[PDB]
Amino acid sequence: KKVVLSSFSIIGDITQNIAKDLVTVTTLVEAGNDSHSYQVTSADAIKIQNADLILCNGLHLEETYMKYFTNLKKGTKIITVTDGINPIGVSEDDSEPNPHAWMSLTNAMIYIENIRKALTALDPSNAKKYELNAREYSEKIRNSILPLKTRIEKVDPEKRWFVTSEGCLVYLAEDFGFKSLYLWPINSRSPSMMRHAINQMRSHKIKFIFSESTNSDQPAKQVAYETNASYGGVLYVDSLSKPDGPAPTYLDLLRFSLTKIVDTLF
Repeated sequence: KKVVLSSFSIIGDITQNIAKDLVTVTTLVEAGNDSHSYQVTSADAIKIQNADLILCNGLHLEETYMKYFTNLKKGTKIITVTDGINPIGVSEDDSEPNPHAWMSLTNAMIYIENIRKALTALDPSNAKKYELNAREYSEKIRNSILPLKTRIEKVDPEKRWFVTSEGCLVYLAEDFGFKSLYLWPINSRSPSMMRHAINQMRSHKIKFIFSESTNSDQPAKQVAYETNASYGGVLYVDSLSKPDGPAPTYLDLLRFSLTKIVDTLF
């Protein structure tokens, strides 16, 4: 049985849905851990050796631990599952890519398709199954998320702002035609951006700001006060929740966070 290692929780869940136990899917950065300076353990090095295929996000999400993906099993490739996705930079201009591409309905289809392509190249005798599984999963995602999008699109163009703590929704904003405001581009803080956000909020009379599940709510709350906006609560973007939590799968993560956003905009 072939082994496929996913760099983190969201990618392993996607892969599990496409492969459905035709391969053994593993995860390096498990739910509740962040990729920025994640400590690759000894046990993780075994996962790395056992991999026949390794699936990364790219967009520099894995930058601090890519160096552990060496001395690999002969023939094991590293696939970046965000191929074909036009990156969004972390600056205002030439800058580092924002990694949060999976927070998008369109992109979910690209992750899935890239992962299907690679599983099929790895294990061609099961091609017909990956193809079926991938279509079903895509439909499944679309069915759960399109109604949320449809409702989001009923907002008038002046009132469409995704304000967060981390710049986690820049791709959703582009996918759905919103603009995104936030405090810092990636978890790991500056006063100028806080100042900028407060100004933009006031000018566009923005009513809500969110924090997220792997960061502090203190800044969002403080900015809510300073703008006379409301704190919108916690979104799930950077990691799947633990199994009792509200976002234990990729589909559930998309659904929970877009649901929370849409219920806040209405």
